[PDB]
Amino acid sequence: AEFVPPPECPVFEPSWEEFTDPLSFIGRIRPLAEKTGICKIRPPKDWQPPFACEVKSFRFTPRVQRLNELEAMTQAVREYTLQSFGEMADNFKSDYFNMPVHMVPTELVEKEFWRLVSSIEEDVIVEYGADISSKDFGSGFPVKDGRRKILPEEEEYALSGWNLNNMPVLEQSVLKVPWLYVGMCFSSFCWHIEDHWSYSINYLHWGEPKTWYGVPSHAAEQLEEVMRELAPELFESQPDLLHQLVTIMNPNVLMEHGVPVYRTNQCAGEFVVTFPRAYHSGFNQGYNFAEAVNFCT
Ligand SMILES: O=C(O)c1ccnc2cc([C@@H](OCCN3CCCCC3)c3ccccc3Cl)[nH]c12
Ligand SMILES: [Mn+2]
Repeated sequence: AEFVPPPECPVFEPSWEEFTDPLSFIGRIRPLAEKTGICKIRPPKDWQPPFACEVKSFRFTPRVQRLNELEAMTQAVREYTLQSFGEMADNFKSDYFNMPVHMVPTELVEKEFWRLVSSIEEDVIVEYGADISSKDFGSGFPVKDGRRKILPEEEEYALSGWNLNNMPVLEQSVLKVPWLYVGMCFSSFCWHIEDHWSYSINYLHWGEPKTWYGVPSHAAEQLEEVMRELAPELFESQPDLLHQLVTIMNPNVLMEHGVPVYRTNQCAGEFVVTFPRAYHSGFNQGYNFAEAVNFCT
């Protein structure tokens, strides 16, 4: 009955020498990490960027997420500040589990998330501050843009190769900016790959962990076949870009069908890299703040 956690994806803890450049580092770990689809990177302990969003004016209208909307086939929106969203998020989680938010084990949130996704008896609705452009209120990383103050001790982070604003994003051919995610408990993203099969890199600036699931690219077609077998018939014929709006699937279902799935809890201050055509999905353990961008090698 209970969710069975997938095996853990690789975690790398590069020394300062190895931490010199994301592209060089990712190229070096690729023989392992491309076989798990996702990996986690823990920066050296002394690498701690300051949070550089304009928190005063940070306002947003999160999207509403009904966990069991797909099983349902078988109000709208409030404006928040970062602060008021956090107060709502913590209240929701502590009320839901009847304990302080930081005392809820990550395995319990995970088990309850997947129970709720398939539950026809309990309708749980959460909110996700998803796809907030970093051009709106700024990146979470400091940038030498002249649109905000950079202290001297923050300049190294504005120039760091691991600053997501400094990733190479142009694709080579003869023929843009990071996105922000303000999470609460159970807010989620369903299974998808990136446009152009790009890499993506994801940084959790602060807050409670983000739980990830990843599938290596050599199993992409197997996952797509399981999806096509088990997706609602009304959605079976949809183009992939539209189907990926609603590709919610319990990782154990994929695993029972022979699809390799790995998991990780991304904690604050840690990066998650997804490799080309590595399907991934996840959910937030609680109030947090993430930044993500696609890049090409
Ligand atoms: O939330 C996270 O931390 C997270 C981590 C890794 N990848 C993703 C992908 C999403 C979202 O993409 C929405 C679609 N936009 C994508 C970027 C801008 C263009 C259109 C998404 C996809 C499915 C269902 C819900 C959500 Cl929010 N969130 C992710
Ligand atoms: Mn993604």
